Amino acid sequence: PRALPELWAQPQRTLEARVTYLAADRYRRPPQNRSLALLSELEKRGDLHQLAVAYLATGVPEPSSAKAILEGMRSDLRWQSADVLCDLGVAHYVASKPLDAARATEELREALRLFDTVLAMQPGHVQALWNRSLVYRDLGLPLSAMKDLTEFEHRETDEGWRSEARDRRARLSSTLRRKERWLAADQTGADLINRGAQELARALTFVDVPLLRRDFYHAVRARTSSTDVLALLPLAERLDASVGSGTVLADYVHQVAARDFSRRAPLAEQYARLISGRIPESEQDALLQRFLTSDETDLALGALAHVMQRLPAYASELVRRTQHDEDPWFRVLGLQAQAMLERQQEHYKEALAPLEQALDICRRERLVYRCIFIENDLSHVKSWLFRVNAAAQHARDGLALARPNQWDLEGVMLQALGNVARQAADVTLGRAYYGEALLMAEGDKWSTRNIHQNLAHLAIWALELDEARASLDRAMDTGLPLTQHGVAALVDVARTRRSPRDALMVEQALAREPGNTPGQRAYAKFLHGRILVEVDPARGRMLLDEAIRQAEALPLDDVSAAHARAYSYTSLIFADADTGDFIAALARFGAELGFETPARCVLGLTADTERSLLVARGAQGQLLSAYVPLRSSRFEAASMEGAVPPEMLAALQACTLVDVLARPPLQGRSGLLPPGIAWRYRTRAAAPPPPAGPGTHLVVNEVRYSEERNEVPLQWLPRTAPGAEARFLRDLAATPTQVLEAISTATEIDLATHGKVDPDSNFAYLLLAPGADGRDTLFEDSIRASQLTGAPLVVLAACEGSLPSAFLAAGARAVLAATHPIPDLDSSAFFGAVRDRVLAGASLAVAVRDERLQWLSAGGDSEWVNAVLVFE
Repeated sequence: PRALPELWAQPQRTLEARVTYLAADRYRRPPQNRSLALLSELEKRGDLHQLAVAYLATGVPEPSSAKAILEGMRSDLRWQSADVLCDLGVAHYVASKPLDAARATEELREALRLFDTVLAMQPGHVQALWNRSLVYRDLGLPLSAMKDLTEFEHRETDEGWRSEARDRRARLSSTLRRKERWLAADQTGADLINRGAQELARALTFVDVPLLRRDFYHAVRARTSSTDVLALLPLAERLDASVGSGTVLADYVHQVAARDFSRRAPLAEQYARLISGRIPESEQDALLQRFLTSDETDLALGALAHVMQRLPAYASELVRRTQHDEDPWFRVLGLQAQAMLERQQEHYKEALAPLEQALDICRRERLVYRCIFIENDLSHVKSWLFRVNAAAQHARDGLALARPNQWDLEGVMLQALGNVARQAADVTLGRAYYGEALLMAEGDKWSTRNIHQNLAHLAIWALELDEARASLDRAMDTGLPLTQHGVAALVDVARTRRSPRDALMVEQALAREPGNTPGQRAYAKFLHGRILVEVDPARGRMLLDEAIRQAEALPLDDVSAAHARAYSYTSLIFADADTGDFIAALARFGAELGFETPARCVLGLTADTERSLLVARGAQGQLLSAYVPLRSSRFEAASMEGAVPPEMLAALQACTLVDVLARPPLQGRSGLLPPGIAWRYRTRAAAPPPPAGPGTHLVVNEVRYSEERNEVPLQWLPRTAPGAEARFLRDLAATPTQVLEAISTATEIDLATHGKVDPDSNFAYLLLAPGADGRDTLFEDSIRASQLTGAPLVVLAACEGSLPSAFLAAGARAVLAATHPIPDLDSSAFFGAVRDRVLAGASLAVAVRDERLQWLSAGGDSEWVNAVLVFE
């Protein structure tokens, strides 16, 4: 496999990146055809590495062909795995360039993941360092790119490559100029506060910096004389002119420049010392009460905004005192305080309205410092509500607002983007954003601890518990105690990598954050029990039991209480499995759902972080268990083949039907058991009683969707019950309102529509025909709220935040859903044969198993019929 002189003879390197092929990796000056015969020569001669590298690094790049060749090469041993993965990352990076930002982000993420893998299995890969610096630069993370280029010049030996890396790093180092300008602006604002109009000449050169408005607010309140407030007027006018036409900061100056300073002077200096931090925490409350009992309301607003971070009881006073403020700055501040007060009680959905109101106010009034905080809060709220798309959009908008001048706020917005990525389980981009924010937040200790806690959480998701341990140690090394986020990370990590200070640190962290709501108190009880249960079984078991009891006393809409109960049951199940008590494991499996576990023919599944449990009972009642205390990868691929050991499969092949109690997130997955075994997903103690009288079989088929939906209508030939009615909703009659009306009476429901999850809200819906309002969806919340009096057997074809769970909660006696695209109207035949079988007298699970066997034995599609799941 020789090299081709003609392919690499050009004096100019075609691409910025570096390929691993030796002849194509030699110093050629940076950028400003191939023959179908001589590429076929490389293909036939066995030199596929040069074939891919030629597809990438000469002529017009064609990253798709090189990508295909490199995926083919990944399963070969004649090539270094590091080189192949680096070239695949280069192909993804090259493919990223022509696309738009939304689509280029995915390719950049794939390239970054490949380069991270290469540098993890080869720390000194010079090509990977170069290409990862390029990828970081393309993601708007210049500091990470400079770090990579520094490591490159450490690791590179070629002179030309080192020189070009030095030039690229020098070009990238212009971000430090923005950092130093922000530092100068911050110091000028502090001097403006501390001296007034003496720093007026310098302050007027920082008007475009967003922080100058708040520093002007602080400066006006700290002046002990009327002459000083008059002297600050030019800055007020020039700040007003930079944001809009109307003057507000100059009216505030005239307002404070008339008050009797015989009473304001003792308080202006007190406010200045409070802002500067000279007031001790004990002394702060008396000064605050003195502020609130005076006629000087601006000092009260400033002090309340300064104090409410530690004492959220003053946020209510701040909200009251700026409901109708003539300054939009303080109106947005009050709306932000309202949103934070809503959040502290876990009313995140109710925290959205003041946030959007403040967003509109600050967007119209062109005040950027408050806009950045409002966008950060909106991103956090929507990420908590699992609206990752809108949260990411808000984070991007805030980052764009804060990028030119606000160095600290743009690091905050990078943290917001990392949080959005962490919610979406995006480890690579979350790590990239958080590392960039960590590089930007050097010296800061508060942001460092939060960044490291989030990095530990990201490592926990990726099952890199050593890196999570390291990042938790880094977070605690800042001298600040962890928060409940850090405590959750620690209780996930301290199980296998316990540290002598882990329990004591958890006690301190939960002492100061016990929880505002009863659900948060239950969650803190859970966390304490979870860390404690590993060391002291009796006390930790008691704490987990009482956390379960506390969570059971609150409504099911309490998110923290539900999390506390579910996680306490998970911890107790795995603590019973850890000591070898697998009877208690199944007992808890049953007890979580409210019914005693079946004595035979039952399977239970759990998987928390690095531990997996599959305990089952056979036909004779014998118990089998599959405990994996130390996992290496989370359950994925949406199909669980190989989870059940062959011994357990042999035990469960003697059962008439198997009740599978799959705890989340393992519920609703296909391929758990072979097609020869009849089984069901049991989620309730018993099914709703059958109705009396001939029912109305409802068929929703041939739905005419909207033009932009682009979905194929589905036909259905039903099998009505003896003496029943076939209530049909075809074409435009299959509206969400009519469907909701019909499903609440029908005893047999065949839904020949598509069940899709909302990409934004992550809520499953039923795609239906557009109604009068124009909506064409039936979200699962409307189904859960509805009641099904007929106890129907819902057949849910083409399903894909679970519709079967919603229908079961509504009142359906059983839901069988096909989690795969319909195989050309044979779905009707399959499900009708199943319905006839259950009408004969067989149970639902055994009937669907018999039909599965008769379907695979008749040459039918296997990928579809194996995805039909039975819920009861």
